[PDB]
Amino acid sequence: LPEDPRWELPRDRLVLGKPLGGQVVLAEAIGLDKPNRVTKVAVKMLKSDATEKDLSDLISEMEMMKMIGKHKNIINLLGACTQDGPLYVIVEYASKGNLREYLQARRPPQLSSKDLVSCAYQVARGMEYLASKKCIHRDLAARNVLVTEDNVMKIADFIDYYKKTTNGRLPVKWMAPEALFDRIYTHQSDVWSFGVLLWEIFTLGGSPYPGVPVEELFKLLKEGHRMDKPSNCTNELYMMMRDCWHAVPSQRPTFKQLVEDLDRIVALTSNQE
Ligand SMILES: Cc1ccc(C(=O)Nc2ccc(CN3CCN(C)CC3)c(C(F)(F)F)c2)cc1C#Cc1cnc2cccnn12
Repeated sequence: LPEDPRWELPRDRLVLGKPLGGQVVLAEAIGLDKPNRVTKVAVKMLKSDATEKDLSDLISEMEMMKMIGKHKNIINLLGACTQDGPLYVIVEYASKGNLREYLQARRPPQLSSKDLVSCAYQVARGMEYLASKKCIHRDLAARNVLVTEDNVMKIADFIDYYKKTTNGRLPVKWMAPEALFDRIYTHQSDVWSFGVLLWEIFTLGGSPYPGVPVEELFKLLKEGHRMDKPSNCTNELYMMMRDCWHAVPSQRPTFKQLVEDLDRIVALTSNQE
């Protein structure tokens, strides 16, 4: 592994902490920039039984993050430890966890309608930036959105159709029909995923199609079935979800259009309830 001086951080500057979920740990970086300050960071490293391909996957992930560049609404690369020891990929720390967890914790036994629209605007803004960088996410969902201490949404990324997430959810439930059935991945298939993410925001971390297995989901998709309008969701925001879920990919709005519409909606959405 060659030392990249734009990103390299000496090992003696990284104080490894508690695991966050290869494997991700919380850590403290001494002098990432003054040199006398600690910055809380998240570090990705390989698990004890990692393969040669697991290592090559972490390298390529790091190399891609280097090319994407900085944005307020994406989890940004901060550094790396590549010399004389295991590969550490260092990113910004998001203290309020993933957006699914963030939302569920703030359900009534708090977030206004304007905060929820702002959440959707921020994710759309991060997606617009990734698209401008010629990137396709493939796994956009609230679990892949991180929330910082200051409530900033940051897009992140942590195949068998039957494999479930830790929470017991099926990732096929976020996939556009053409991505699922024809293996065609585009910004248009990501916009379909963003529609499922809007539904997740407005149900405050609700699970899409609960109890629906893969074979039954395929049937719902073939029939042109669409998820119901969440409670406390405007007609305009439900039409946005439905447009994101257009059967014809060219007819779906783009992230650029979604940012413009969400920007306008945020400004007209009240923070009084
Ligand atoms: C350590 C770490 C390493 C890497 C990444 C990461 O997100 N990598 C990433 C890889 C690829 C892509 C884009 N591609 C998608 C695939 N696609 C096919 C090509 C384009 C992106 C993206 F943001 F751009 F989307 C990100 C996140 C973390 C974290 C963390 C962290 C911070 N706070 C907390 C709090 C709790 C838990 N974790 N945590």
